[PDB]
Amino acid sequence: SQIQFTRHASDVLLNLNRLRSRDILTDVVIVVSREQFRAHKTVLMACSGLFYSIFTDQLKRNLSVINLDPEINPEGFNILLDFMYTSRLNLREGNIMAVMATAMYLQMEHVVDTCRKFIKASE
Amino acid sequence: SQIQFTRHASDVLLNLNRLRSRDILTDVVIVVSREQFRAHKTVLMACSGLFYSIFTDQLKRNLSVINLDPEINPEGFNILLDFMYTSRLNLREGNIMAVMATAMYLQMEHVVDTCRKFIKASE
Ligand SMILES: O=C(Cn1ccc2c(=O)[nH]c(NCCc3ccccc3)nc21)Nc1ccncc1Cl
Ligand SMILES: O=C(Cn1ccc2c(=O)[nH]c(NCCc3ccccc3)nc21)Nc1ccncc1Cl
Repeated sequence: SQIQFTRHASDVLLNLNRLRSRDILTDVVIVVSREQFRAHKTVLMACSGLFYSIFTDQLKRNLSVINLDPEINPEGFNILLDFMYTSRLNLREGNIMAVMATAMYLQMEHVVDTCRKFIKASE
Repeated sequence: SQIQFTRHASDVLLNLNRLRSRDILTDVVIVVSREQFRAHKTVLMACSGLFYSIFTDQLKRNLSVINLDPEINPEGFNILLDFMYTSRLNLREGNIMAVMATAMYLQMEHVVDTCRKFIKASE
């Protein structure tokens, strides 16, 4: 009865990334050391147990700024934020440990497991 | 270099639909005759030329209520809103003309073309 549009979810995500790139309807700034990253809380909640847990709570739902642990790796966060908006995870030898540790902190279980498989499949 | 997560966009969209179902971070009511439908403007902009054109404009970006033409078919709209959040288009003989006319009004070109192919593939 239904008609499956196989590229619709990917097209939506690309358009959501275009809106982020233009600061259209962005509602939060994530501060990570000296970095600031704007985003849509909806996308953060959709991709991260940590963000889901923060914004589902009525007490913190309307926060416009989130300060992460100053010890959180800014390149690791940037890689994971790009992943959330693209479905593409840039894992490399130079960044794997930073990305895996950041994904554990953001409670991105499927990404952590993928980093594990990565470590296992690499030297 | 990148690692493609083939189900990430679909998982994001499902989670965005869960947020809609719970009225979490919904920011607009679409009024269609005697019906009210809550949604995320980001998702409306991602799926519809009409909503994109309305909310990209700074003048209308912060509108919390949109009244559609009272002549817009509420079942047609409901079908298309469900499609936006699911990638699944419930086309049937009893609704095809209402959905196609509503998709033209919402400027959902790929959905209109799919309705055309539907008409062509049916008696
Ligand atoms: O699933 C996610 C985000 N998301 C992505 C990856 C991932 C993860 O690895 N762990 C968790 N743990 C929190 C799970 C939880 C707790 C309480 C109730 C329901 C779900 N969450 C993760 N978001 C979501 C869930 C349900 N409705 C709406 C949304 Cl936006
Ligand atoms: O593409 C869409 C929505 N969307 C879905 C289907 C569909 C359609 O069939 N026609 C149009 N016409 C408006 C096209 C336009 C006009 C001016 C500038 C760019 C694009 N839009 C459609 N949204 C979008 C585009 C670019 N950045 C961000 C977003 Cl959210």
